[PDB]
Amino acid sequence: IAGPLIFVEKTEPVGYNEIVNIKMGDGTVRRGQVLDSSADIVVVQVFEGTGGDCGVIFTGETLKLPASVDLLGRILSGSGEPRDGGPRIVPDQLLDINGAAMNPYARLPPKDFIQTGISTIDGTNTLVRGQKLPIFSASGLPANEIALQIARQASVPGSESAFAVVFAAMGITNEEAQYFMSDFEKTGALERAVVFLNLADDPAVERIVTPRMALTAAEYLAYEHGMHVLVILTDITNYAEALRQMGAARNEVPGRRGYPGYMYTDLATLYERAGIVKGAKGSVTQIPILSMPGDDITHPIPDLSGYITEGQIVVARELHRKGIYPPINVLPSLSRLMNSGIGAGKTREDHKAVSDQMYAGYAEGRDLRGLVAIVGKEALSERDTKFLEFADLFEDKFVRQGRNENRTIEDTLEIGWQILTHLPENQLGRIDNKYIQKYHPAHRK
Amino acid sequence: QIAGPLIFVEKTEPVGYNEIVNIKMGDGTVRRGQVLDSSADIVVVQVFEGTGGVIFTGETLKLPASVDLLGRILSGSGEPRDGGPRIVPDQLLDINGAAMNPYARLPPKDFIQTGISTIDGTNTLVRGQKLPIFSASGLPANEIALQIARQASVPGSESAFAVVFAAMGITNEEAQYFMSDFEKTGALERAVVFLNLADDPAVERIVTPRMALTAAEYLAYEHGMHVLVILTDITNYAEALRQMGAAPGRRGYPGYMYTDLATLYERAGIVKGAKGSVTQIPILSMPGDDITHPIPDLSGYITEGQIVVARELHRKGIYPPINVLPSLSRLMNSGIGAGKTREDHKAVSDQMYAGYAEGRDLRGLVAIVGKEALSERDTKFLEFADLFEDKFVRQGRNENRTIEDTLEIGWQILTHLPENQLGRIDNKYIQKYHPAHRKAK
Ligand SMILES: NCCc1ccc(S(=O)(=O)F)cc1
Ligand SMILES: [Cl-]
Ligand SMILES: [Cl-]
Repeated sequence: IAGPLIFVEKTEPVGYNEIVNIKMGDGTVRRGQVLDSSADIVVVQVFEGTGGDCGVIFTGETLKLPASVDLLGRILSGSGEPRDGGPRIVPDQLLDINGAAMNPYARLPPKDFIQTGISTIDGTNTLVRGQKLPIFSASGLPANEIALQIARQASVPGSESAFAVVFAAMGITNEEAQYFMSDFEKTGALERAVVFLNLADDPAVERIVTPRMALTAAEYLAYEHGMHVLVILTDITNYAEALRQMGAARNEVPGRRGYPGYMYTDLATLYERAGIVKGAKGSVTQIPILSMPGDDITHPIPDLSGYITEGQIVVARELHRKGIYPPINVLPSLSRLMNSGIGAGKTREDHKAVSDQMYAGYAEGRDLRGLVAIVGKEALSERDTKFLEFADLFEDKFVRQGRNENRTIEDTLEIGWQILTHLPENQLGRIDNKYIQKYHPAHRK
Repeated sequence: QIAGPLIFVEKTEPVGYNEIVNIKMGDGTVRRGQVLDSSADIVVVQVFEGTGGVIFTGETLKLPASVDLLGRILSGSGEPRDGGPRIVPDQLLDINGAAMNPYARLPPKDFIQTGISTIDGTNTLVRGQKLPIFSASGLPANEIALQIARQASVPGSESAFAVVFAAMGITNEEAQYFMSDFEKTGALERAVVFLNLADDPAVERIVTPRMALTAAEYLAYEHGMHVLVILTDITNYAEALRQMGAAPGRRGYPGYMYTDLATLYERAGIVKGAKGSVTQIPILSMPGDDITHPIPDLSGYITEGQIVVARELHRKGIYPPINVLPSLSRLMNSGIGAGKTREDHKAVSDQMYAGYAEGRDLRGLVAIVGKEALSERDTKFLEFADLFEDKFVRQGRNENRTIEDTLEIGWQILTHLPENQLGRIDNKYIQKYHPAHRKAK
């Protein structure tokens, strides 16, 4: 009665709303209606149970991920076909992609540390295994540089489980695709990744399948192979631009009669797919890139805010215009699950205190940039001038890091302590005295 | 070619573009700067580095400050818009923020009841906080801002409460509607309302929030009030900065904008003496067409949380369409609990948020496996997300819910979940407040 969308291998032309029978990955059958198609893929909306044309009807099989540990090291299209000049994947298992396969997720909360090597993530809004932590951006800002840098650098310090990356790019140019391929190959980051690249001019249905192939590969490696898998998806806004024109959505208006029910829940079929996996040896973590579209009036898309429930990393033009990379502004950024990923045994015991203190000092110094403008630099107190200066040091030393610079959390906390020495010790009101004596550079060892 | 911070000066003598001038500061020192632009009555000066100081020496632009600002509707330059007399000042206060430092070195802290459950309940506004409403084109952020202006209060505070409502670049039809709403409801009697119209001079648009914040400072510090300042909309303020001294040069916003915004968002907090406070709720609207209105980086204003106005809920016909999941108030814990709201508040908030996030993920699961494949337990959480949106998020335009009202709606919809699944609620609160256990007193 208009349920789930599934994705089917196309073997003949089909018409809109054509009734079809589909053999699922688990061997059962479904009846449904065609919504749209590319050369090789059909999007079908399933009926529950029996019926919801009826004699001489198309029978098809679902589109599958060829799942194997040998996905690692390969660069594929959005449909899973090679782009790297290698042979097609030889599967251990053929899995449906819409999220129904495996039932992999545990009812356990996300928890341990993922070291991205980027101080403004690991330091102040830590990524934890099983989390969904979007990077929020806008045209012109280097969100894909950050995504690619995390793909090269990320690890799970101390874990007994192997680590893998799934990197899925949607709607990208040829030059972007060549650049991402080059990057993965030259750095050796490819050996632990599966890369799915969908181009702007590839079929829109292929773009819609892209994150499902990627999430299914991640779930397979996490659950069947006990891995912590980090899924980078770029750009969910480009996905949404294909979705709003696919199938039953075409020239229909959100909020109006004729807009199809599945458009309100499609994005949740992506964001639901993250978490610790059963057995607790592996996990699926997502870092989706959400770029602010500049065209809400002309191209209404489903609301992206459903993707934002466990925090956000905010890319700020102010910092970009100052010449700083990564231009992440930690103050509007948040990781709701950070405390589950930090402290003794995970990062270091002083982690929360240092993050809290850097955060508070930076927010105060940024407000003092306003006060300086209101009263003049020479009217600021000594103490306030220290905080004003601290916000510069924060931006120039802690936020700023090289594209190729992979900071351990120790590196990150040490830079944090060094800049914190600019503040008067009696002004560190978020840091327990135990930690000042043990870790502050004036008391250390 | 526009470098330093903007200071506003009373036009007392004719000035020229780029003229070098001194500005007299509230303590008798002077700063030096250069004329950037001017209207007939207000000069915009860019100040130089300098410090304390024959050429023009200008006076800062002043707010005519009196408790009799309350009940008045004024332009962005403070002139009457309500057919009343010009304000008779007890004090003339520099609007640039420099003659009086009312702020204490104290964190924001007690409760402001907006009467809107999706703020009070889950993302509480506290006194001294800056809590932006993040909106986008075609969403009802100004309805929400007006409803907060009508409803907000500080329950049990010994300090009286006031509102300052400042609207920038608005239409005549919007201005009439806001004036009508404040008049008819009586919300005007405790408010100072500053209305800048789209076609008023752009210089008055950038003075508008400075007039507003100076009025709030004056009431809060010199009259011991909690003042709530609602500023709508910082994107239109940014658009006016794209003007100052140009007829304009290229696409983006001026580089000094980020420091200029800080002169607005620094002006919030508890005031010295701790019997008053300035709280801000700025509306930050993303433009609907970035070709003609590029997207500004207003993230400098987002350091203590934000309230997210969401298209999904608006498309589903729910007012207020606030999505609690991406919303946050970083200072909420300072505003809630025994003696402020009610002891169970944090628990009920944590439980509703966890139950709604779970229910919303389960809408994704239904769209994968079909509704009939969901477990009976999962179905309760699915249904909970519907109850949360239809009973808790949804409320009338004029429905003013006490925090008690909000927490009781919360308990009623929480009864739909299995009691054993309430992992965020202390067994003591379940025994005392859960409708299945609570005793009639
Ligand atoms: N028209 C904007 C520039 C400008 C510059 C100077 C003045 S005046 O107040 O000195 F007559 C007025 C306007
Ligand atoms: Cl900007
Ligand atoms: Cl939507």
